[PDB]
Amino acid sequence: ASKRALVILAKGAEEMETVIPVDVMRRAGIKVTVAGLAGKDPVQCSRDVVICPDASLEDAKKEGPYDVVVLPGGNLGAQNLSESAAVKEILKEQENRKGLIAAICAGPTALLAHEIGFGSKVTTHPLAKDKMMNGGHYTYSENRVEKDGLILTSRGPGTSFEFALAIVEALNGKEVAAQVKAPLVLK
Amino acid sequence: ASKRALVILAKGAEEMETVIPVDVMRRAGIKVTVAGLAGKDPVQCSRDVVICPDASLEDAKKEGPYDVVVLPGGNLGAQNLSESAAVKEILKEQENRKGLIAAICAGPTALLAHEIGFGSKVTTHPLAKDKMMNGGHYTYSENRVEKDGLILTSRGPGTSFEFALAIVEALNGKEVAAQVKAPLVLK
Repeated sequence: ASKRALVILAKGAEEMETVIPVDVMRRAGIKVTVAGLAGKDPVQCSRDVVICPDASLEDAKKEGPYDVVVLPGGNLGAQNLSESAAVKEILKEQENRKGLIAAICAGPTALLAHEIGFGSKVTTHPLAKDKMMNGGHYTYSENRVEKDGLILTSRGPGTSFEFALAIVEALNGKEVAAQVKAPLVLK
Repeated sequence: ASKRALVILAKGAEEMETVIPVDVMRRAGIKVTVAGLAGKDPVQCSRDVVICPDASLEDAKKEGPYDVVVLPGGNLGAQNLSESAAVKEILKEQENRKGLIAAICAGPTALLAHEIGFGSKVTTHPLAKDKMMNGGHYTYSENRVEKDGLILTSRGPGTSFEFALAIVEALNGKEVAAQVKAPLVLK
């Protein structure tokens, strides 16, 4: 059976960091579920791009464990993610059952909020280092993509492809990653 | 003053090639109008991402002149763009009034279908080279981004950022582009 991914779409999420991973993972054969933090209602992202979720986070949660939970960036989205109890549940479960967690840009701040992965060496969008380090609950990295255990973090929109390909590699392997990266015409 | 952009979103369009340009241009202060080809209804992109257009193409055609018309890629999306008599008119007139036209990946083939910018130097996804060069109506280019006057083309998803920033530069000068590229954490 195909690998499964859960992308939590919160109003104000950076649409590039949302779409790039969804697209790339789906190219990898991963079955992605774009869940709206507030029902299946269309979601307005950081730059007013409107995306319709496949389902609601409520109905999505009911779909057992996923091989990866993806947290998009975007300040407003990162706040909404950080203030959701339903999101803490998902992250607690994913962490306890040893499932991968991926967050990019401002997304990792949603981890500090729900106290997910303390001690983990992570990275974020440069303009969120101090906040992510607010408490000394992590070790900071400057790497475009950072994978420490089941905590995968990235820097921003311009690292979304690397971020997404890092996820594909972790779930489906390096062969599947290279194949998905072929037609993309990257660096 | 504030430049305006027309992004024609059609069923099957590559969502990364659609979102990256829209997001980047807006970050650059450009007024972007994502207009749906078939209408005002949400459109299913190549990898099943669902995007809600800002308006139908019909209504957008009324919204004043656009400094740049952007054609996202994606097989089906491009195909739908190429078979659209409405898209033809829009392109012909943008060209005539010396307005910038931008197409990426398979998007360039729409220019061919509508005989737009014949004789120009262009690039496309490697897999659409022969198709684009059938009839020798253009000079092909290997560059990740090719700007031949008012005709700007690009290769694929992985060149979406350069493609977008090139548009921003073409409309707001290399100054604004520099400011927009800065927070993206690109290569």
